[PDB]
Amino acid sequence: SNPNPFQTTLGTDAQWVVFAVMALAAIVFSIAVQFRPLPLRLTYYVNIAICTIAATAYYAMAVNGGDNKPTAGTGADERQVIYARYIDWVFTTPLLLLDLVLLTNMPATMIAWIMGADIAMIAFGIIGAFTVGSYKWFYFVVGCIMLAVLAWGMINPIFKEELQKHKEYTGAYTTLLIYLIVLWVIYPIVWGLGAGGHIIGVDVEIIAMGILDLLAKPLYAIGVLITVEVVYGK
Ligand SMILES: CCCCCCCC/C=C\CCCCCCCC(=O)OC[C@@H](O)CO
Ligand SMILES: CCCCCCCC/C=C\CCCCCCCC(=O)OC[C@@H](O)CO
Ligand SMILES: CCCCCCCC/C=C\CCCCCCCC(=O)OC[C@@H](O)CO
Ligand SMILES: *C/C=C(C)/C=C/C=C(C)/C=C/C1=C(C)CCCC1(C)C
Ligand SMILES: CCCCCCCCCCCCCCCC
Ligand SMILES: CCCCCCCCCCCCCC
Ligand SMILES: CCCCCCCCCCCC
Ligand SMILES: CCCCCCCCCCCC
Ligand SMILES: CCCCCCCCCC
Ligand SMILES: CCCCCCCCCC
Repeated sequence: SNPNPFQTTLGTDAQWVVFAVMALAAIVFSIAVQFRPLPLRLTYYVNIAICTIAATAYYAMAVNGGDNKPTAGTGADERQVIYARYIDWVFTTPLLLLDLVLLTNMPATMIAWIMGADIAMIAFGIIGAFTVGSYKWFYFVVGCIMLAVLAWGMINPIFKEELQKHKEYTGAYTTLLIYLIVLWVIYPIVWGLGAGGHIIGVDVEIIAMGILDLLAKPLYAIGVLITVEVVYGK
């Protein structure tokens, strides 16, 4: 019955921890890229941007979440809406896809609709998060279809040779992309259980997405960075 529907100190403490890790990753990548040859630096900068944006969003959430506003719903169904995460995601999820797109020869037209589907997905999530009642699930389902669309586009360079830079990169591209898709599918499950269904509380959703964000941003970035270094060195 809409358990624990407001952020408490548990969720705030989790956000400060993720803030610290995101900030540290951004700093470490920023020092590291100074030592690396010019062809690799764009990939470092993309990941510095990702972790910096995420750190800023988690700073905002940790400073403000205890205000227990805004909310959606009334009476016993009222639940806090944490929306800073969506502002993070509309900038970082295109950059996370760009990490892999840079390993391919995708044409601009294809990059355009993959990135468009990604941005639409986030837009549907935040609209749904503020929607009271059953229409929230229309936004949710269309956002899920957008995830399927962007995933299909990202999968195509695996088996379309004309979309590949080198057959060499296919193993790492495939493995990194499967890791990404696995993690990204968990986000709508958390949303459906929390923001949508009010089945899990706000601190639980914060912790779940804090774990996902650490896996999907700095740990993923280390995998991408290792990949481009190994490929360039051979
Ligand atoms: C050009 C660089 C990329 C674009 C600029 C940075 C992108 C976004 C960065 C961080 C995420 C946005 C931070 C979110 C800022 C909103 C503050 C908030 O969450 O309010 C809490 C409530 O209590 C108030 O209603
Ligand atoms: C509502 C605000 C939305 C803000 C979205 C910000 C996203 C910006 C980041 C990325 C956008 C996509 C830019 C894509 C840049 C071109 C990709 C590229 O260079 O790869 C081409 C390959 O075929 C060869 O390597
Ligand atoms: C490819 C690897 C995939 C990794 C999957 C990562 C899964 C992360 C998502 C969920 C993990 C569960 C952790 C979330 C555990 C929440 C429990 C909690 O914080 O209790 C606080 C009280 O409010 C409870 O009432
Ligand atoms: C660093 C942050 C990441 C990788 C966040 C990824 C978020 C998603 C894949 C969100 C997906 C959603 C849907 C598929 C449907 C609508 C609700 C969302 C926004 C949670
Ligand atoms: C190929 C894209 C697949 C799209 C799958 C969408 C699944 C969404 C789950 C539906 C959850 C709605 C629950 C409604 C609660 C009343
Ligand atoms: C409450 C404890 C939650 C722990 C969840 C941690 C998930 C770890 C998944 C790691 C898989 C990715 C390889 C590093
Ligand atoms: C205040 C910063 C001191 C320098 C830390 C980064 C070192 C960059 C040197 C790389 C040149 C090859
Ligand atoms: C392709 C993405 C599928 C996401 C499905 C999530 C369904 C779990 C939500 C639970 C709502 C009660
Ligand atoms: C090249 C690294 C860019 C890092 C900054 C990205 C934007 C930060 C927004 C707070
Ligand atoms: C780069 C740091 C990656 C951290 C992964 C954390 C997994 C969740 C542990 C609670």
